[PDB]
Amino acid sequence: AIAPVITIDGPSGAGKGTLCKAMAEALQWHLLDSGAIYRVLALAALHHHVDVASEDALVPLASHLDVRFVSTNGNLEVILEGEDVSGEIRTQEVANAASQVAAFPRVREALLRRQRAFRELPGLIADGRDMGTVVFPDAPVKIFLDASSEERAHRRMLQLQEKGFSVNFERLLAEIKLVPAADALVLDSTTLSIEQVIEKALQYARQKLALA
Repeated sequence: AIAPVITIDGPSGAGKGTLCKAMAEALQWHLLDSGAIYRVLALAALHHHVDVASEDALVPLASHLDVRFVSTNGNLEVILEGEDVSGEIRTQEVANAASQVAAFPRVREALLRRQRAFRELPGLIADGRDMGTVVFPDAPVKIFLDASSEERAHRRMLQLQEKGFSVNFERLLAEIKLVPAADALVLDSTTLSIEQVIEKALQYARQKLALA
């Protein structure tokens, strides 16, 4: 501890990514995207020819993972060993290798330690599913972002469109149809606009970490 950490947990498509980036840029703090972490490990393995099925080989790789996340104008750059790999990480191939890598207990443990090492001054914004419950249970500010099925389905639709696939909203609404920390601030992405969620998250963080 010592360096402040703001955790953002919630289901897929709730807007965590957007909130996380906006907060990291507003406060100019470090950023950690746990969801992308496994894909980056998987890509490093493929790049270095580390056997995706060998737990023993994957652990050292995970423990020394050279990754950093940078957000500019809401655009996320994933720098693995000096090069931006944001595009590579979005492929199904990497997504599949990420599932293989994530299956091993010792690999998940090593990645747990590696994620905790992102906590440095002036601060860290971290988003995922268990950031405030498992990774940083002592985080001074914890936020749980919830959203309606429609909001989540719409966000998913736009995310796929980007990869080139345009899919029926009704189909996705069906496709989509995680415990908040006891000390988390609960924010609903559907009662408030995303701009309002960011405002309210920043105000809460300020009352807890600064102001006066």
